[PDB]
Amino acid sequence: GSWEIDPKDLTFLKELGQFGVVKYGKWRGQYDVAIKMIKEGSMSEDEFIEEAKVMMNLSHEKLVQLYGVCTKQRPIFIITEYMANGCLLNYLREMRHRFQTQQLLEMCKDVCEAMEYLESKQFLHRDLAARNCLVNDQGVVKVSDFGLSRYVLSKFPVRWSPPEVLMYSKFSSKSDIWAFGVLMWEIYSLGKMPYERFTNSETAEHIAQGLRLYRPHLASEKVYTIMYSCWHEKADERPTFKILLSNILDVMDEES
Ligand SMILES: C=CC(=O)N[C@H]1CCN(c2ccc(C(N)=O)c(Oc3ccc(Oc4ccccc4)cc3)n2)C1
Repeated sequence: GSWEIDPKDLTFLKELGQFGVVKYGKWRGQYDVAIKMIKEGSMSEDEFIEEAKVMMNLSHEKLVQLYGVCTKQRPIFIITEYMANGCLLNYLREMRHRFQTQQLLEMCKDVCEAMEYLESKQFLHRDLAARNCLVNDQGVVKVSDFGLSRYVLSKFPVRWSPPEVLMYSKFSSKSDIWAFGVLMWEIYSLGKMPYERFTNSETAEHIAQGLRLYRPHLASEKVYTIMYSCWHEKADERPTFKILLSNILDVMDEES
C-alpha cells in the first residue's frame, strides 16, 4: 500500500503521551517518527483506513506530516513526523519559556496557514484546539489530528464550538473559524481553559446569551479584534482563513 507501513520497519524507543498511546521511534533504524497505537475497539478502522488515503495527499509545512498507517494489525498504527516539543497546550503552560507576544502571534500564524490550506482543499478539521496542535524542535506549531474525530466510536468540544453547532450540529468551515478564534485565545492566555470558571453546560448557555471570551492581557487590541471576529453570531459574517491570515500578517508588521 502507498499508505502502508510495515510495522517490522518500526523501532519503539520512548513513550510520548482515550485514542491510545504515542511513542517515539525510528523507521528503518534511521528516521525519527511518532507512533500512535490505536486502542483496540476505539475507532472506526475501515472508514479511517479509506480516509487515510485522502489524508496522505494533504501536504503542508504547518500540517503534521502523516507517513502512513499499519493496517492488517490490532491495533492500527498511525505514523507521523516527530514533534519534539509535544502538544501546544502543554508548551504554552510552561511558564519558563517567557514568550514574547511576537512568538505567540507566530504560533497563531503557523496554525492559520495550516487551516488556510485545509480550507483550500475543502477539508474540515472539526476539533481544532491547542490540545490537537504540536510543536517541533524549532518551535514551529503544526496542526494535528485533522478530521480524526469522525472515526472515534460529555467529552464533546463544547468550549470550541459556535452556537449553530451547540444548538443544531451544523458543522462548516465557519465552525473551524470559531474554534480558531478560541485557539488564539488559548495561546494569548498561555494555555488557560476557555471559560475557565464555567462547566460545559454553563458555557453553552452563556454563548447563546451572547457572552464571549474576554481579551487576554497579552493580546493587543488589534489581536483581540482578530480572535473576536471569529465569534460572530452569524456564521456567514465570520472571516475565512485567508482573511484571518492577512489580518495576522498586518499585525505582525505593525507590532514588529
Ligand atoms: C495536549 C494533549 C496531549 O498530551 N496530547 C498527546 C497525544 C498526542 N501526543 C503526541 C505527542 C507527540 C507527537 C509527535 N508527532 O511527535 C504525536 O504525534 C501524533 C499525533 C497524532 C497522530 O494521529 C493523527 C491523526 C490524524 C492526523 C494526524 C495525526 C499521530 C501522531 N502525538 C501528545
